[PDB]
Amino acid sequence: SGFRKMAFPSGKVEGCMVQVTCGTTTLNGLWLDDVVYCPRHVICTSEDMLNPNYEDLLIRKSNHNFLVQAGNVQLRVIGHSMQNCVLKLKVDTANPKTPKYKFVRIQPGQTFSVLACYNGSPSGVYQCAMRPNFTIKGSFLNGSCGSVGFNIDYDCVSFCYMHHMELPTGVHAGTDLEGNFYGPFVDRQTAQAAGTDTTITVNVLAWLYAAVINGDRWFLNRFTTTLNDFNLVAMKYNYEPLTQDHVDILGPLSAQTGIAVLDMCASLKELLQNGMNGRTILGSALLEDEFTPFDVVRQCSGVTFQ
Amino acid sequence: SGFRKMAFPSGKVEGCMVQVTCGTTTLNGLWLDDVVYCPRHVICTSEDMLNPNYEDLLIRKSNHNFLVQAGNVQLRVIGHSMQNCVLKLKVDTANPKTPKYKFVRIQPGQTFSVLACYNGSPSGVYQCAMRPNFTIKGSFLNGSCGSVGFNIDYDCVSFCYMHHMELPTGVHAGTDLEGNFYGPFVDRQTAQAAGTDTTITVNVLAWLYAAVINGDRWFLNRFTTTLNDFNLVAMKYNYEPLTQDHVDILGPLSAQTGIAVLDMCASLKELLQNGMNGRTILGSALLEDEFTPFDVVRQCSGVTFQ
Ligand SMILES: *CC(=O)N1N=C(c2ccccc2)C[C@H]1c1ccc(OC)c(OC)c1
Ligand SMILES: *CC(=O)N1N=C(c2ccccc2)C[C@H]1c1ccc(OC)c(OC)c1
Repeated sequence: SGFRKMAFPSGKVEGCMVQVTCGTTTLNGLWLDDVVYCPRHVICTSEDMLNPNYEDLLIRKSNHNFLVQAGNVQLRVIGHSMQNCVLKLKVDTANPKTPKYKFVRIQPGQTFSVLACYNGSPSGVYQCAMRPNFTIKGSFLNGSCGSVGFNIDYDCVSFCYMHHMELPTGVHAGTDLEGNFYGPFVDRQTAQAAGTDTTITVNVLAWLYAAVINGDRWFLNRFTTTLNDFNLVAMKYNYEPLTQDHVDILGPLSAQTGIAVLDMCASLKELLQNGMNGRTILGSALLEDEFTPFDVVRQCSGVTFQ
Repeated sequence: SGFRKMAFPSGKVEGCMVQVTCGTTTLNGLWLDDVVYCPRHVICTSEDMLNPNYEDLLIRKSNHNFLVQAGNVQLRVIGHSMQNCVLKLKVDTANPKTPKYKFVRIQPGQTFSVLACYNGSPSGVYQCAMRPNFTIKGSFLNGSCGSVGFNIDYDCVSFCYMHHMELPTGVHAGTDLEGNFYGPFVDRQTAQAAGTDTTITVNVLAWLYAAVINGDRWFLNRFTTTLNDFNLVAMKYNYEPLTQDHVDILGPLSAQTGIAVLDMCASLKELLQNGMNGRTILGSALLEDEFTPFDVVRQCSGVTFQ
């Protein structure tokens, strides 16, 4: 028993992190097969970040201007190209520690583990959710760009995030591994607004099911509700509306606990209107939305990986 | 910026986890050099767990009764012994992935990362604190025994915890790597009481300093207090008393933020008596005590490892 915000084991990703230097800036890169992936703003000076013309800046660079280092081993760049907002550096050596992997573009509300790195070396690992407004609330300092987010399925590492920037509001933005930003952001040092952030309702419900599984049941009430009635209350409190796909995904948790999805919504509705009254759920005084239904099943069933 | 409950990268530990079978029970083991470490109750049946005579049970076992497996590689046990509550299995092969390591017995209030494992395979990693009553509030299912807790310093893995049991209250107990339990517990399936759990005050203060560093300043007040005056309030709310050693440890955080330790205590005193009034600190509606002063410095300065 117990419930924790646990990350994936990071071993398979630690072997893929390298340091990338171009001119004076040094960032992290991801080394898979004989290609290194890194944010394209590694080719910028501090002055270029206000209004960078990436095509014109990349022209002035040659293969021997990039220094890629894996610990003490040095890689030789034999070809470079720009794909959207990432740089792809072809190197002469294929990474012997390359795991089974794929590139995935996740949806808002999905969760992943971030391996925070500095100078190509791992600092720590934590779990987080892609917000509905396509930001993440991470923990990143100067030099962490190029750190990656990932999931593990079976023996396969699915890379889904590369860190590119901190917004003036202190939240974080980045791209998939094909270099397409999540959200309406651009890799430029300019004030950029993120939209309204909402709470991920299907995740909150998954967490209430986790709480029931672990013995927190005080919030279960006698009422029930309808989907339309619940969504009316949810939108007043800036919660994402629940759809039928969300009800389908919660099916297994409903089966295991014997609590129908709509009955759980009625409990949540009462928590939204009445608060928690100084009580806690799974050791928290706020409603938690960084666990997907799959995260709950995985943690409460003991799923392992390669 | 940002602040997260981040764990250490687990790669160096993933390469040390093995599966240990003796009779019908299968647990996790830790393979360093040519020795495997695992909980001694691997030699018990379900009936033996009520009142096990470990010496008499270990007599009936021979080297060829232990099956140790590292993925698909099979280790041959050539010698076994019992050190307190752990079994030490000598094997014919030395682990080629053995990192620089040491065994450490931590103190209550210190934090570490747990690599939760099942059948010798990693499931996830999370950070937690040793409670003042020598339990941990982890996330463990049947079969997780033998999972280890660890810290990383420089290039050295310090192992400090091996998981042995879940108490009837749903909290967890275990040993150091020499097999001495933390706390007054015994490896027997009997009702065992843990003492009163208190809040780790020096950790709460470290977290308030983290909050100031990241922009949460609303809780700073005009008052100050004395050490004796604060400890009187703290003990009424089941907080550990603050000593001079704790003030010394918080020194660097005081220097960085310009807020004296005693001034921060006065802010905390007001939070204890008046609550938080529906406000949050670093995204939490409760006072958090699972970050040590060192954890804050490490996260807010970007410390990396091998
Ligand atoms: C994340 C990261 O390392 N960096 N992000 C940068 C950026 C700035 C504005 C807009 C988009 C992206 C630049 C880069 C960076 C690296 C290192 C330092 O200090 C050593 C930086 O200081 C601000 C920035
Ligand atoms: C942690 C763990 O795996 N186990 N802890 C056990 C224990 C029980 C009572 C007192 C102290 C320690 C036994 C062991 C265990 C392994 C596997 C299963 O199911 C497959 C168990 O089921 C209860 C227990």
